[PDB]
Amino acid sequence: ETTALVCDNGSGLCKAGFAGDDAPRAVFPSIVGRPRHQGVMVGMGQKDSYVGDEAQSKRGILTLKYPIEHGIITNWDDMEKIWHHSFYNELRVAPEEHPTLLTEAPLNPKANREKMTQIMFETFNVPAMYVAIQAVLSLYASGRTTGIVLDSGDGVTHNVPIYEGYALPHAIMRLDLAGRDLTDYLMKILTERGYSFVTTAEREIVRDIKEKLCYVALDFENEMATAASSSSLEKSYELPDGQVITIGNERFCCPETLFQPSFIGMESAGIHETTYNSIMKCDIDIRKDLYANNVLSGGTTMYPGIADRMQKEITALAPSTMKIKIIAPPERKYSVWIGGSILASLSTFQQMWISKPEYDEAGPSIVHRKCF
Amino acid sequence: ETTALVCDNGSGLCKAGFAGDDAPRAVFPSIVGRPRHQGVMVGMGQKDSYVGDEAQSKRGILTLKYPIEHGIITNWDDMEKIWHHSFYNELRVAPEEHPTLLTEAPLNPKANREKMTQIMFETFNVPAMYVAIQAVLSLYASGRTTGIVLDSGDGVTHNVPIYEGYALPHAIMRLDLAGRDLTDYLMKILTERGYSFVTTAEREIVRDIKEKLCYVALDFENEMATAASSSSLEKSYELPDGQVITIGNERFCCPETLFQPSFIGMESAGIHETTYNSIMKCDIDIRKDLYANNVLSGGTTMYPGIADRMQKEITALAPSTMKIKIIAPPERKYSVWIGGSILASLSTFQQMWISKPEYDEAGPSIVHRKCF
Amino acid sequence: ETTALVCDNGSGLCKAGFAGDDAPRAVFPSIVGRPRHQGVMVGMGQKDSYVGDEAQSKRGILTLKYPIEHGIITNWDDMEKIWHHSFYNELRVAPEEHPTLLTEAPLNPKANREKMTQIMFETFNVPAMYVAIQAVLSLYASGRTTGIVLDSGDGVTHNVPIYEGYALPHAIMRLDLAGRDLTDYLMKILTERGYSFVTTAEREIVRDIKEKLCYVALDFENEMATAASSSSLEKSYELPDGQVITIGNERFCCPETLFQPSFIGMESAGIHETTYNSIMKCDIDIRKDLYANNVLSGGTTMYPGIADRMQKEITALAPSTMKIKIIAPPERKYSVWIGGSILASLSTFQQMWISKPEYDEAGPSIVHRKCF
Amino acid sequence: ETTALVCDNGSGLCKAGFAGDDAPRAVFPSIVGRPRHQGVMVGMGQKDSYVGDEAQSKRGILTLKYPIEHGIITNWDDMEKIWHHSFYNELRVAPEEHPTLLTEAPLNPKANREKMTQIMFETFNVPAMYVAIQAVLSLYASGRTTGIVLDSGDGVTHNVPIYEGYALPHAIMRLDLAGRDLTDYLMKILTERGYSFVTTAEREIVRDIKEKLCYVALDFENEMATAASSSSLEKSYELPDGQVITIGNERFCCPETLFQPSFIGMESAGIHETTYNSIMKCDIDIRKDLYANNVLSGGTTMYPGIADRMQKEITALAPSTMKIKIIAPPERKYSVWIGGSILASLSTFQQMWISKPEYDEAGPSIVHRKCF
Amino acid sequence: ETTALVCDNGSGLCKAGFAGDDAPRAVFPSIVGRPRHQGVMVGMGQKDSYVGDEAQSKRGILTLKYPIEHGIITNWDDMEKIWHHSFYNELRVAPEEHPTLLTEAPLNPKANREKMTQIMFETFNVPAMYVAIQAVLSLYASGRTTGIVLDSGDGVTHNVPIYEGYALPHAIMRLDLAGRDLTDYLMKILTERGYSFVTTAEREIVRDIKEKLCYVALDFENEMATAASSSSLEKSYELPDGQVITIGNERFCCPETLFQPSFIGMESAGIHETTYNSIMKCDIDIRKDLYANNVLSGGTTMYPGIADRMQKEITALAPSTMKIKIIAPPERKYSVWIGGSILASLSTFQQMWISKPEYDEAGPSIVHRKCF
Ligand SMILES: Nc1ncnc2c1ncn2[C@@H]1O[C@H](COP(=O)(O)OP(=O)(O)O)[C@@H](O)[C@H]1O
Ligand SMILES: Nc1ncnc2c1ncn2[C@@H]1O[C@H](COP(=O)(O)OP(=O)(O)O)[C@@H](O)[C@H]1O
Ligand SMILES: Nc1ncnc2c1ncn2[C@@H]1O[C@H](COP(=O)(O)OP(=O)(O)O)[C@@H](O)[C@H]1O
Ligand SMILES: Nc1ncnc2c1ncn2[C@@H]1O[C@H](COP(=O)(O)OP(=O)(O)O)[C@@H](O)[C@H]1O
Ligand SMILES: Nc1ncnc2c1ncn2[C@@H]1O[C@H](COP(=O)(O)OP(=O)(O)O)[C@@H](O)[C@H]1O
Ligand SMILES: [Mg+2]
Ligand SMILES: [Mg+2]
Ligand SMILES: [Mg+2]
Ligand SMILES: [Mg+2]
Ligand SMILES: [Mg+2]
Repeated sequence: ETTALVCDNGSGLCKAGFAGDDAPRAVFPSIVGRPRHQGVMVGMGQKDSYVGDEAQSKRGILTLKYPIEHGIITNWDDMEKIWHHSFYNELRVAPEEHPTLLTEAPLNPKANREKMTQIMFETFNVPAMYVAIQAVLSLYASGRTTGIVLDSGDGVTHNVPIYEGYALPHAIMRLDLAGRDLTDYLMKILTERGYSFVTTAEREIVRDIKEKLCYVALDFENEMATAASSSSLEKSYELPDGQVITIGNERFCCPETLFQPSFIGMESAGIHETTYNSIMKCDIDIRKDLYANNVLSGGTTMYPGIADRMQKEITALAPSTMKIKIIAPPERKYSVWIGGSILASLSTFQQMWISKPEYDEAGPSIVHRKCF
Repeated sequence: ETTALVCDNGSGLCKAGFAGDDAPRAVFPSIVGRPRHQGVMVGMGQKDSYVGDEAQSKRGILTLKYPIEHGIITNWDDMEKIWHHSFYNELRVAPEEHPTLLTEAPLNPKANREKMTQIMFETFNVPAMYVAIQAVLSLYASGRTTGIVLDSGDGVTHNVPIYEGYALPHAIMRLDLAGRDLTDYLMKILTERGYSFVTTAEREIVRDIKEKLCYVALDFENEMATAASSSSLEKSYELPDGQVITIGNERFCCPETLFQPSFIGMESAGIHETTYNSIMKCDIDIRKDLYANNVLSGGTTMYPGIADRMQKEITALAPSTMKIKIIAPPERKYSVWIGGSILASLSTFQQMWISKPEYDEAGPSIVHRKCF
Repeated sequence: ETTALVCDNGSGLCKAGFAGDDAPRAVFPSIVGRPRHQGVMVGMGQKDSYVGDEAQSKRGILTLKYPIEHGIITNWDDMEKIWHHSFYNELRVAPEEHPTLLTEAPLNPKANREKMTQIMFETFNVPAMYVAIQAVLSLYASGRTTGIVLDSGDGVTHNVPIYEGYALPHAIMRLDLAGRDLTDYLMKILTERGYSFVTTAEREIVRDIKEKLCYVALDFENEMATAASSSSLEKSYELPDGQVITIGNERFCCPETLFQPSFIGMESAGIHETTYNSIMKCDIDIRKDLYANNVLSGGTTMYPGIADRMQKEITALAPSTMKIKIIAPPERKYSVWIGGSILASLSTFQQMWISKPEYDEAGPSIVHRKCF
Repeated sequence: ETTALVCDNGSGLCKAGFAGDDAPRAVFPSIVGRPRHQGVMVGMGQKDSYVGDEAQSKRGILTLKYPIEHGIITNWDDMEKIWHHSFYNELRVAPEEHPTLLTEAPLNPKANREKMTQIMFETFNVPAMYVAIQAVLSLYASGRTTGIVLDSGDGVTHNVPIYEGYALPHAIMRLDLAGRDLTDYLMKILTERGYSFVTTAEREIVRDIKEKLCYVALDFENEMATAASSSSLEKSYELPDGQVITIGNERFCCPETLFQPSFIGMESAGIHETTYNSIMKCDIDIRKDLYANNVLSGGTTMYPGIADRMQKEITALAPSTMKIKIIAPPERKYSVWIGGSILASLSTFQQMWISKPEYDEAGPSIVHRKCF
Repeated sequence: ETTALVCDNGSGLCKAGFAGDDAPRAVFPSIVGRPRHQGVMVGMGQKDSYVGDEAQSKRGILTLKYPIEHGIITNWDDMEKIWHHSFYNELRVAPEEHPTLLTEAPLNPKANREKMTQIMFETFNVPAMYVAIQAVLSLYASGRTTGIVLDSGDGVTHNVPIYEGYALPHAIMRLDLAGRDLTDYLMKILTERGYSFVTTAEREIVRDIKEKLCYVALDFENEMATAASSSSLEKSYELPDGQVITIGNERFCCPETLFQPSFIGMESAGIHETTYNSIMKCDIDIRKDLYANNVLSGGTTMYPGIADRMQKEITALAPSTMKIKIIAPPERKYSVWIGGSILASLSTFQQMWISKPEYDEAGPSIVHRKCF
């Protein structure tokens, strides 16, 4: 009878809210900030740790740590702080009266999911819980039942093909290139113009620059020639202290790492080749149905040139008699949460919750037998 | 008073319909498909088994099984599924109000016919039923009363000679070489050009290739020399994913196994020698009447060179003073069903039905005393 | 008068040497490594491509490519580099004074053998050459004349039955599951414990882990229960940078894909069912003689549980009144080369060489008429 | 002075040996086996043709041909191979120092005997030779001088009456129904239980089944009722690959074709009616002497119910005042050879040999004037 | 034919000389001194700017400015003065007859290198010019071809890993903590004992104190407790005017900022953690070869405790099964110049010079395509 909770815990952003809603109620950056300097004023309240938007607002005197690195939770006390902020401070609910739906990247370690179940059942003891794959939730929110989902967030870029509600786990591809690596490459290539960003708050400044100014070029070499010829692609950004920086080719050399991973010294192929290799790893009779249903999800896929570029590259890779369609909804930054809210409100889902007596009987191993 | 049902249950295609019609109403492939992958999206309909055209439409995520192998039913639950799809889903009738005519290959095991009678009288309980030989039905649909019928389908190729309505059972020849063996041979010889087809859906793709592109050469050695000399016999086929394959001599090296079974390591003789041996096993005075009435039936005899080649080979085998005629009607793919509809509408056939009280009195053994 | 050369060119290892020897002189991995990073120091010799053990020794700065994939040569310049390293750098001989014996997998494309003939007669112009089937060479090295050979290497697992020196080509069954697929599956299941291997040098690291620590369980479910109960099956491996990884059930879940191909999403049956179906595809009177002479060959058949497991599975499949014997010699990793050395030293083989004038007269087609 | 040779050349077994012996030294099946598959292993001697027991031991890779079909030799090179195996390989003698006694069926073609004389005088040139009727040799081995011999072998069943050493050629009956037809009928009716035997080696397996398990029922309809009621007549046979088949009524349906030829679609009467018609075609005063001396010979008369059944059928046919006796010695499988050894050792037979000068003077026609 | 020039222009010292020499001919401080007071004595030679050792000798009446700050040139007229003093006053050569090799820190702005090329080709117009990375020159002077170079000078501390002459640019780390920051930290913490330094000449006095008296403690807490317990670590320095100062823990608290950057309010990690993170950012198989070849270079690495402390810290960070070696040659203060002299004297380097026609054709952008 009670309303479920959907808490998409990504590598860079936590999106929490209620099942059945259209948009997540709480979207906050998943950071924990701790003071690096010394406190000299007595009476003012300086907490030992700042979580979320409070860490971003006071980031000049804080060292910021991300508890999730490349989809895997590395700090567990910090993720306890993140979940405590998400439940009590933002959603303002008690977790013992609401089942909670959680998301997880494919090809993740089993200890991550087991400890997620253990913390969600013993610290904030929920009546029931479930772990879902983020790409299945993206396909749920897209409204279709077939397609290959390219989900690129802050730590993990993964391709999952699903045909008629059936997943093909041997064709699931995972690549550790996402928005944090693009941010770091922007820190590296911003020093070529003389702008130095070294601290963790400057990483957030560079991330804001990347979010507001970067774009994907349709042709990389023609854009390189155009940027070297004329200064028509240069844009100016105002720093928080007041300085104005100007960037030229770095607006499109930063997300080009998504298509040329060798820019950051990785042997892997681009996202278009990863998508094509995931399609040709499937059975032949479904491949056409995977060609016309390329679904984009995640915040890294929000550059304003990426759909046409992926369409052009996959059309160059696929045979010419096939129709290539890239499904890029405008709400695809939150599509994993929207699909989680769709799934948690279904009447056929209520018997697949992992309840507290099943966790008491089986221990933290029921999540490998009731979830994929 | 009620209309009878004719249900030709071949090894590869089930053709069902009403007595008195010209063409069968429901022609669907006799396969049962079961999901091999895992289902991850809930709410939409996932059945445990897909039967017929639905199994062909979703064959990329299914393992397809044929319930009938070489004319003998191996899976009986799958055969019940096939009959249930034929009666309720395709013909949309209740089997308890219609007598049913079924077909069977010659020299078949008795337990096959007994279990067919048992299921057709206890599961879909019909008022009456009958089992007929397919070659007699082919001769019924041809409009003649004498001739030798070469029926080649998906599992069984059989020659049956009938003179003036009198069958000669000692000259009936059965050879286990038909369209599935030709499909498997095409799958084997397609790997010489680098095309690999290993799954059960790829078997259906190769079967479509064989149906669309293969033909019987009039002279095998001259056609092999022509294919080795110039690329005028090469044809291109578009795969379901979009790739284009090209085949040369494999257009005629695949049905040549009908005339040279040693291509697939079989000691038996070709269909022309089987026909000649079945003719020469009969009485001498009828042999001339069997020479001018060679009736072709079944889907395997639909290659566009087989009548001239069969004519040439029998004319080489028979003495030169005899006229050799190959009767190849254009509707011979469905001629067994057409003859079943002709027989089931006859006024002299209505007293040869096996009724339900006779089955109750005699058990599943009346079919050996009322049917040939 | 001159000594012949035997060069087994498999998908993962090249084994070259002289005829009449007991062990191959040069066993090196068949890879070509090319530098991915940039060279900043001049003066030292930095070649454009590294072949063999030199590519393995410097693999941290190289992208490694296999020229042969699933028994089929895909890169021909790289294969020319492999053969040039085999002849001049390892064997240290001139190829124009020695005939060369080559091996090939069954059911291979004809263009592979034709281009092998063209390069072996026009680039390294040998006086004569021959292409042999690897399973025939394995039966030559076993010393027997009858038996079914399961040869599993790096790309191809094939069963070939030979009775009294007569092969049955219709019962030859080829399956594209071998040690590279097991290495990829070990990559996929090593991420469950948090170990990430993505690069091509990490493929060699995972392959060394598989070669050193994996084994075939006699009973998979009992070993699953034993590994889940106690940590007595866990083994530790030291990585090249000093980290120690620990693996438990992955020691026997990796070669279990040989018996359950559905672990990597393949519709095919296991190697035991492949062997049983190859035996039952033969004639009846030889089947008992194929039951007691199961010959194992190749490096993939070197797991220390595979003979007992294959014995148990085939004894479960075969009727109980036949004796099942699995012939697993300790030198079966090199048995194809040993059989090639036995064959090339035979006095009755010297008239079966494909000489250079026959190649000049017939062109790239004599290898289909003088070899099987 | 030299020892003569007796070589009974039946349609299914060649029995050769020396005159004056009690049992033939060499009994081997008269088949020629030729390899149907390809040879891949060079070094071992693979002969082009296998004759006799070597063809039976390696029959899984051979096509087997019988040189004699229905008493008449069709392949003469194969009979040269059979005689060369009989003289040099089995008897281990040279034919040029031994006269040879040969047997032939009654009512045979004259060119068969002429070519037998031509081959026995020009290829294996003997000092002398003779052709005798097999039934006269059976009467010689029985020790009597009067009686009617029913000789049924592998191709020909013939009744010959002889009274006081005087043959009656007008009452000699030849019927083309023997053990090969019974083997073919058993091969046909074994498919009713689902056992398929189509190759030539499977014909030998079915012949072994017929030899080991078949019997003649005293009453056919009572045995039908007994087999249909209870499974007390069912017997199990082990196939060479280990499968166990079970046969019921087919143990007595197969030799019932000897009494009801219409089971294989043949217009002729049974062996009992043939014997009665041969007796009634003779003079009346000898008929009683033919009633009490029915001599059985040949391997087809070795069923363990045939003497009582034949006695019952003739006693039903003959008048009740005549005594009916069926002489069935236990050595009647070899009785033709035993009678040939008795005849060739006689002192009064040495003047009836056809010598080489008589053959040179008269040409291939002396055998029609010196033999019956 | 003419001798090239090697001019290492560091942030605090300019080392110029000829190629092929073992030691640089001219080592002078890169400062420009301008008179802050007024001139009253006419006739005395008073220049407007003093460069090099003349600025150091008269620093009591001069304000000293460094043209290079943190590896980036800020004053270009002063840089021209430094180069003019380096060529005409110290080396006493004409730059138009000698090619010049220059050094630059990694991750530097492109405009710095472009203006370096422009001044090098238009003000002191050289026949040819090259710009090289200083860590590659340190590895050149070490005599090895693999290793990770930690170069710490006056403005920039950078780690560059090189394996077999191949650099890994994604693992190159740059940290803006060097000897000028340590001089400022000692300048700050010398006020705790009552010694006040505020001016630019007093900065040179503090730099001399740091060069002569500071050292790196192996254990910081134990040395702090030892200095607090007994005054055995105190040392006395004589000021230029005559006063004697005494320092205690400041001998090891000043270079401890190299290992604890938070002493100067910097969020970055120490040089040992920077070295470890640069090693683990490389590929796995080279990491061992980077562990045993830690090459120290630059004047900041000349403290007499830094090799053992770096060895201890990296051994604490690395896994315990590996050998850690710190290569600290005694000539590592000038190792960049020695490597530049080695590189410029190589015969394989003479085609990598950027000549004057290439600069005239391409403009000041050829230095990004011919240099790294
Ligand atoms: N407008 C934008 N353009 C490009 N990148 C964006 C934009 N908005 C967000 N991002 C990137 O998306 C990443 C997070 O996306 P999302 O998947 O929603 O969060 P998470 O990865 O934590 O689940 C951030 O690292 C950010 O850099
Ligand atoms: N046009 C065609 N050319 C060649 N083969 C065909 C053609 N149409 C059908 N076939 C073959 O006929 C086989 C089945 O024929 P049919 O006798 O109608 O069905 P069944 O054997 O099930 O009774 C199929 O295996 C198919 O490969
Ligand atoms: N001791 C071992 N245990 C298990 N697998 C092994 C072992 N040694 C080698 N292999 C596997 O054998 C494969 C190659 O074997 P082999 O057949 O000799 O080479 P190729 O396939 O090139 O002919 C490699 O992929 C390797 O993974
Ligand atoms: N014990 C037996 N029971 C039934 N049939 C037998 C038996 N022994 C031999 N036969 C049959 O007798 C036939 C040959 O008998 P025989 O006359 O000895 O040889 P041939 O006809 O060649 O002279 C064979 O086909 C065999 O099937
Ligand atoms: N013996 C020493 N002990 C400590 N620091 C030193 C020593 N010698 C030189 N330094 C420091 O090294 C810095 C410059 O070193 P170097 O790298 O040779 O010059 P640059 O940085 O200009 O290339 C100076 O700031 C100086 O303080
Ligand atoms: Mg996400
Ligand atoms: Mg049919
Ligand atoms: Mg191999
Ligand atoms: Mg006989
Ligand atoms: Mg320096």
